Amino acid sequence: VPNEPINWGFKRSVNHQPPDAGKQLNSLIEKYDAFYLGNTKEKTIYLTFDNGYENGYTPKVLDVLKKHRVTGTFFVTGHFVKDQPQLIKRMSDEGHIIGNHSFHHPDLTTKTADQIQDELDSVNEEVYKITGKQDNLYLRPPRGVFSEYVLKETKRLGYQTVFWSVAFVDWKINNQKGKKYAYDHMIKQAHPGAIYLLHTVSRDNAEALDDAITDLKKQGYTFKSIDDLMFEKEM
Repeated sequence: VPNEPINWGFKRSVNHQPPDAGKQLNSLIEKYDAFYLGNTKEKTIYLTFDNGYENGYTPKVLDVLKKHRVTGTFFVTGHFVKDQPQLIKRMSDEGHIIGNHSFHHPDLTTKTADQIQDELDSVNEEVYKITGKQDNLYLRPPRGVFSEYVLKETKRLGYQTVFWSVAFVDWKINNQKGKKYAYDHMIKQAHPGAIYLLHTVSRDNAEALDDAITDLKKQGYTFKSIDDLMFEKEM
């Protein structure tokens, strides 16, 4: 209404400057409740993760975040929550934010309002069964696919749609390139206000992250959460 499919994408950050999705996406983003950047006026980075399934490394990622005292926002699917309740419980117990990546991870633009409501509510329902808690409502569309209609409808349901400004190929299981590949991207693409989208399924991703946080802090970056981002802009 319009329900024209749009893929979240952007020219990567260069020279450590925030990237720009274009005047077209920027407008849509403002029109509804959504963002891909935090406060670009300060040297801050916000870490987010997409979690659809487990490959053995999320516990180490949680250990790394705890070590650095950093808060992550984990966008989870129905499958992930049902397959890994203990990890879901650790995210909650250790101060992180659990975001909604939808139950079945469908292309939301192909779903009715009614369906969308169940796709999102069912994830919170299961998370609550596990934690007895419920975070502020954040949504990341599956495959980054959305439309004006999906934005309008999810806003009406109380969700803040969260995109990203830094992402790389750390989700290909048949070609896990190791620590350096991931670490170098996290350093090179860094910029003020950056919202990083990371996966936790690739070989050594936790170690790369540990090194990246260590060196990004050394550079003067501070890591804040998606809740901080929302509250701080509110003022």
